[PDB]
Amino acid sequence: SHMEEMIRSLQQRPEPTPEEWDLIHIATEAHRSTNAQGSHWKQRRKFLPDDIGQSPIVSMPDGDKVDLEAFSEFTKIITPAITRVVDFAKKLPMFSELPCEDQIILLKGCCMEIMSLRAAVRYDPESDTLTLSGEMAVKREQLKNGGLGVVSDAIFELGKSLSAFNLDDTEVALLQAVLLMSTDRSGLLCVDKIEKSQEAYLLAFEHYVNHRKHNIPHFWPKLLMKVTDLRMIGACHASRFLHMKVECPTELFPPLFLEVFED
Ligand SMILES: N[C@@H](Cc1cc(I)c(Oc2ccc(O)c(I)c2)c(I)c1)C(=O)O
Ligand SMILES: N[C@@H](Cc1cc(I)c(Oc2ccc(O)c(I)c2)c(I)c1)C(=O)O
Repeated sequence: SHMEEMIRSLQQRPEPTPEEWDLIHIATEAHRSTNAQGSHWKQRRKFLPDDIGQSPIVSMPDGDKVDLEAFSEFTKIITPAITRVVDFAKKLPMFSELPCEDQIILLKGCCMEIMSLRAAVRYDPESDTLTLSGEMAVKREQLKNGGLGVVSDAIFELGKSLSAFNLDDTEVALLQAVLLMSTDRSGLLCVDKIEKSQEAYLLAFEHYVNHRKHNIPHFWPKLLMKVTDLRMIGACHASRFLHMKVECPTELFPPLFLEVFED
């Protein structure tokens, strides 16, 4: 119609449908309500003491040793972080309608990818830090030494690169939904349904990116490459986590940390 054309005049690319907007809204709010500190993180966060995370002392196969005190500081806050990822997922109808067993497999599969993304989007260029759970600002050396090794470097590089993308809450939430609804896991019951849901999220996300009209070119494929980086981060972490368990006693690992990162 005449009105439709007028308002779509500076549009070419497909916008989200009404159905996709509903999808977008629900996921955005699911993320906002489960993202620690929300909009206030920069003010409310405290730096991890400079004297912590400078003392790698426990051996690892790749030679990047672990600072036990720093590892402990990190693991002490990881349970509420994992919990919020579970909280986010439960708020998406296409996730909550899956069998309980599939939900668990999907959460285990994407948990590090999502937490890494949530750290990365809170990279602060001025202090050169990530913020963990909206409350703990950490330097590259600290996060490296406290257990992550080269995974820290990868997350910092992702965070630095994401600054220019200027992602909003919706884009972060849709990335999380896409990571969550991956069928690259063993033992799933409802593979076709999960794939259909990821396809629905991907198309809604592509259309939202169109709606946003970012100033950087090739935004959509660029964002997809970032998903691939997040996958590599998740994989490197899973491998390193196996080594952590070989080296250190169970008592240093919070129960949920152990459960979610099971091989
Ligand atoms: N910042 C995120 C939560 C988040 C919390 C923590 I502790 C993180 O560090 C990790 C992760 C895995 C590990 O094995 C180790 I050792 C340290 C990261 I990366 C992210 C959020 O806002 O939800
Ligand atoms: N179900 C799929 C959906 C999906 C499919 C494709 I093709 C993607 O682009 C890729 C993938 C791997 C690469 O090496 C490169 I370069 C680009 C992405 I990002 C996601 C998934 O969850 O990955």
